[PDB]
Amino acid sequence: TGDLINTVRGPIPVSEAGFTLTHEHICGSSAGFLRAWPEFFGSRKALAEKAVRGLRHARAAGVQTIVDVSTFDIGRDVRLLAEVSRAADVHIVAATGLWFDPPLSMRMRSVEELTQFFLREIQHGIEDTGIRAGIIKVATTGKATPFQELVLKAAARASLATGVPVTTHTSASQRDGEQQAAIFESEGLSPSRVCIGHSDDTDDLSYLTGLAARGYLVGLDRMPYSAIGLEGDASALALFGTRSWQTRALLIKALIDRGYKDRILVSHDWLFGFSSYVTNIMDVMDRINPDGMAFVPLRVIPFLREKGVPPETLAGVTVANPARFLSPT
Ligand SMILES: CCOP(=O)(O)OCC
Ligand SMILES: [Co+2]
Ligand SMILES: [Fe+2]
Repeated sequence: TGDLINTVRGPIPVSEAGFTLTHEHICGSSAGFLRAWPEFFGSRKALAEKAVRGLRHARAAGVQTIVDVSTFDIGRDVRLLAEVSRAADVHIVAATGLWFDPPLSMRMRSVEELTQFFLREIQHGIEDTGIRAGIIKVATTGKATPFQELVLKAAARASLATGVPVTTHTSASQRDGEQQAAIFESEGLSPSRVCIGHSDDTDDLSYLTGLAARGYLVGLDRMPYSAIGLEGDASALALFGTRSWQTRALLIKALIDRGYKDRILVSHDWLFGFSSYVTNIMDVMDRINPDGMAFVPLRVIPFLREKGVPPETLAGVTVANPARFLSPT
């Protein structure tokens, strides 16, 4: 009791986050896009109503908090998050940092200047809203570009100044987490402040337990992603992959059986609109997983319990681990 985390409706006690999905999106977009072209999504209103329905579904399934890891360059719209959060009655933590689509006004910046940007969003507020970020989001897709190295150092420095954790996009098959960890540690950032994300996109347990052993959180955060049955759709296939959700969920069990229950975070990487990909991708997605952000509580948790993972363990994963991660430290 007494430890606080920032949400888009203001500060909440850590102990009130409850069942928390630590890597999700309301809308996967680009900076300025929802302002310039809202009809792409039907309308902003159609978008918000879809999002509220989704989050109410997740809520009815026991989800109390999502961490929306949309950065600036994912076109994060913190006013939109606040509105859907209020209407659905689900807590949303917003993000600072940069994903892998930074425009030139960011790409030209120094590590110092990025640190000041990330600190602004955490300590002052995003835009003119006063809504403060409660997590820093970074990305690589393979070996870090030169600019990506600065982003990761700036994320570490902002995290050390504020205690707010860092979470990452990886290309899991290329084992990005190992270079991310090296860079974070060169800045003196504690591995317990760091989640290495999209780690369920691989079945390489040597890679995963190696990170877990060093104290990193391992984000198994793309649960409902499977393109099985969708072989004739090259865009669906490249994005969702050819492994089933049961295969992804088996990784959670594998890490628990190897003693790493406290190093796991689970999520969907779901969204309610998606302009940064092919047109109509959202129809394909909703067909594959009509449960949205309830898929984890409805399908994954009972699959684990039936594999014999104890209720306490499953609570520790979905409640205690996010609370410990999000708590400024
Ligand atoms: C907004 C899209 O972000 P991502 O987590 O990189 O991938 C979503 C499939
Ligand atoms: Co990602
Ligand atoms: Fe994501």
